[PDB]
Parts: sequence; C-alpha cells; structure tokens
Amino acid sequence: HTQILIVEDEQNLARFLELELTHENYNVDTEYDGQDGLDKALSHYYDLIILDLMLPSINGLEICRKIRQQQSTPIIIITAKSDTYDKVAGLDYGADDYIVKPFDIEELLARIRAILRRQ
Repeated sequence: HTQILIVEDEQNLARFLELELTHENYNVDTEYDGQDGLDKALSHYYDLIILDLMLPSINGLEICRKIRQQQSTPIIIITAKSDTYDKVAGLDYGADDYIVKPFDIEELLARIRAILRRQ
C-alpha cells in the first residue's frame, strides 16, 4: 500500500489532497508545519512526499534539499506562486516535479503515477 506524506499548512488544501489521494488507495500522512514535515520525512520512508513551497518554520524548497541529502524519496513541490527561477531551483534541489496552482487533481494523480512507475 503506497504511502504519501503531504506537508501543507493550508488545512483546506491539505484536507482536499488527503481525501483525493486516499480515494486512490494511497495511505496519506499529513504535517502542517515545515519542521514537523521534515522530521516526519526523515523518520519514516514514504513512497512520495508532496511539499508546499510556502511552509512555516522551514520552507518547502529547503525541506526538499534536506530530504534529498539523506534519501532518494520522490518529491513533488506545489505552490500558489512561482516563476521559472523558482521551478528550476526546486527541480535542481531534488524535486521530481513542480506544480503551480491552479492545477487539476487528475494531473497531480497522473504525475504521481508517472514518478512511481520508475520506482
């Protein structure tokens, strides 16, 4: 059973993502703080981690780099706002995909599938 960690401080969006991913037979853990999210990722192996760029305590870009120092775990960054520099930084720091809002859940789910195929 595939395990996903969501690190998202916007509780409405965190809840939407959890519900939609659970409906696809994913087991989902959620953290609402950037440091709790980093701590959780480093203490348990997930199949894929979704990070919001804009997180409290430590932002998603910096969480991504710290995870990737220690693990090969797939990472997707999602964000409300971002230009090409932000995207390039996120992918260069270890993200496997980088998605700007608004996005349709069907695209997120397909990109998860595409990443997990190769694991």
